[PDB]
This record gives sequence, structure tokens and C-alpha cells, in this order.
Amino acid sequence: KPNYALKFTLAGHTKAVSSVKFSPNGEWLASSSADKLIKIWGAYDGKFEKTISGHKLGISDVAWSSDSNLLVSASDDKTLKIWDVSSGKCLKTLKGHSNYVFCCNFNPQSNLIVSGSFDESVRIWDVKTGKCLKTLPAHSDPVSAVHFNRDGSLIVSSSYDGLCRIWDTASGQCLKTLNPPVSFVKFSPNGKYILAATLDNTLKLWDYSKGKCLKTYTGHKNEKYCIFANFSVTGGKWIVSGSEDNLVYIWNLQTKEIVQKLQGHTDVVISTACHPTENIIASAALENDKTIKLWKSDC
Ligand SMILES: C[C@H](NC(=O)c1cccc(CNC2=NCCN2)c1)c1cccc(Cl)c1
Repeated sequence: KPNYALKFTLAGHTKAVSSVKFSPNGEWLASSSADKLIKIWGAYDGKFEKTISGHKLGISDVAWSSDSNLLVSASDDKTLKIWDVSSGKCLKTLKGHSNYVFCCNFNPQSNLIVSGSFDESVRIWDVKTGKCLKTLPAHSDPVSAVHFNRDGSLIVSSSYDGLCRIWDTASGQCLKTLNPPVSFVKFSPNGKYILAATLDNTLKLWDYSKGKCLKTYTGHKNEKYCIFANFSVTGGKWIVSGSEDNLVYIWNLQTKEIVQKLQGHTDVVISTACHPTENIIASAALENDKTIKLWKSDC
């Protein structure tokens, strides 16, 4: 069992936090918020670094390029923005969605960005030109998550429509459809499994190749929000998620037992992230709290 303990509380957002993500090189945590801002914090000392601004409405997600130099953000202003982290400058505004942009990610090469929107579509964008390469008529309700697999050859998407779909990146064709709203999905680090959250207080681990559910994780509260969940791999092999009872939940991936619940937040824990090399979790909460917490474990 891990022993995550609170190390830092990061204050500065003035509305709900939406998404926190560690840079791939481990140096930084980026946060996005309903306050229209991205903030950058030191991953190991929690020290506030800078605010990145330019969206006209709140931000629901942020993601890093593989070299840790760029961010992309998804906003209620119906755009994504690509940012140079060092300069804080908006390099490109990605225009095309017809409703809020809710989720985003770079591919491993980081030449592409995938987005999902309240407009029910998934879009694939060229980072260099800032132009949309493909629009996938992916779902029949808002798209809650989008994620590339380990080499970027596949995209997984999820939606309030109750479906999780897997797409061939190069062609845009749907390869597989895996019905409560699906509120989050993500490939496992090796690309073989998909972790999927549904709004009936349940997470499930699916075998992509077999299209079969292998594990179910329960005990947390998730009936309303699209809460980020994670595979923790730096120490023990855990599943980590936020929860609507204001706690971070950690489960043993294989046995499905809850191994720790992290207390301290005073609103829904909407986002968790796991550090790429250290046993460090970042968590963030909605507008009664507005803070990010950094936790550390010895395993
Ligand atoms: C009402 C609810 N809204 C949210 O869950 C919400 C609001 C602000 C910030 C975030 C975290 N952003 C995020 N989670 C995954 C990718 N980006 C989530 C909702 C429910 C079902 C489907 C949808 Cl689309 C929306």
C-alpha cells in the first residue's frame, strides 16, 4: 500500500481548477481553470512559476508536448490554443469546433493534437500549421475525453452517449466501439488496456484487443463530473482517480482493493495526475476549494 502524504497546497486560481498535468520531463505541473488561465508550478517544490493567458472563457483541459516545451488548452471559447511555455505566447489558435472544447492531447511525436467537444466531434489538428486535418463524427453527445495510445496510431474517445470508441489516427476510421455516460477514458502506458469511467460510480479496465472488461474499481463517488483517472506506475501499480466526495482514491490495479484515500480537498477532486518518474500525485478541486495539492509516497 502507498503512503501518499500532503506536501504542498498550490493556491492562485480564482475559480474551479479543471485539469492538472505533469510535464513529460517531470519538471513542471500545468494547471488550467474556469478562470481562463493556465498556471505553471514547480513539480518538486510547488513554487508558482507563471500564468499563461489569452482564452476568452474558461479552460477545461490542458496537455503537454513530449519535449515539455508546448502546451495545448481546450476552452469554452470554442478554440484550442497552442502555447510556448518558456515565452508564455500563444503560437496558434485552433478554430473549427462549434461548441465548447472539453478535452485535448498531443500524440507522442507531438506533431498532432486531438480534441473533443460539446459539438459531438473529435478533431485532429496539425501542430505546425494550426489547421484541422480531420473532423470525426465521433459521438452523439458531448465528448468527455480523447487520448492517443503509446505510438499515436490509435485515439480513444468517450462520450455522454455511453460509448467508448477507438479510431485509426491515420485514416480517421472507427476500429471498435466497446450505457451510462462515459466520463473519461485513457489508454494504459503499454496501449493494451483502456481505463474508462462511467457516471455510475464505476471505473473499468478494458482489454482493447479482446474488447472485454478485465477489472472494475468501485467505492468512490462519480455521478456528475468528468474526473481524470490515471495509471500510477512509478512504484506500486495503482489506479488513481478523483471523486465527488472530495477525496483522491487509489486502488490496486490487479486486486481492485482501495489502498488509500487522500483527504484534504473541500470540493470535488476533478483532476489527478501522476508524476512520470517519482511517486508524486497532483490533485485539484472545484470552486469551493480552487487549490491544487501535491502528495508524495515512498512506494
Ligand atoms: C457537467 C459536467 N462537466 C464536467 O464534467 C466538467 C466541468 C469543468 C471541468 C472538468 C474537467 N475537465 C475535463 N474532464 C475530462 C476532460 N476535460 C469537467 C459534464 C458531465 C458529462 C459530460 C461532459 Cl462533456 C460534462
